[PDB]
Amino acid sequence: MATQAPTFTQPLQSVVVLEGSTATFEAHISGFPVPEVSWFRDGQVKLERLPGVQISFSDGRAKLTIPAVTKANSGRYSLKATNGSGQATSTAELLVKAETAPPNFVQRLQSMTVRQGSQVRLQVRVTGIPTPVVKFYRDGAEIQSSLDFQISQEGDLYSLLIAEAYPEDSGTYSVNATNSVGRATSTAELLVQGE
Repeated sequence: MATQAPTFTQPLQSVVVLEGSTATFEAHISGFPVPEVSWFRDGQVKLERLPGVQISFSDGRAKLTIPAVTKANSGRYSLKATNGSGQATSTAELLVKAETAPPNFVQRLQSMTVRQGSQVRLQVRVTGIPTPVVKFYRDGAEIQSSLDFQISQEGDLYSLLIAEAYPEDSGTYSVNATNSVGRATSTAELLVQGE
């Protein structure tokens, strides 16, 4: 209701972002009348002139997102909010790193002896940048995920859940994790006893 120069309630913060991911910047702006906002890269380059960006603004929340980020997106990013009483600027740097790491089993496949009808969970925890591809095998054959053999991922934790184990399920289970910079394999034996 009373006039007041623009200000950033939440400013931009510099961030390091992994190659290929989506970088996002968000700010909260106040001011009356409602400030007009413009995004810039490297000082003088109007951001809406560069391809592959999404800029939105509503109710004093300004958001810039850059999907599929690459090293060419690194630079200094600025948000300018302006009305008749003044003009405010928030600036942050975006640095895009590769940061590659080959696949690593922080939790290895674990050998197990269970009884028939038991439910058995075969878990690994796998790190890696780019995120590795994780596949489960029994005796060298890839396991197709089904309701009885259910492969799932939660974070870096990958689980094969055998709904009810029978002797026919015994064998050497293995997990392969591969990304663009390395490979890793964990093997284990599963034995399920009969009658």
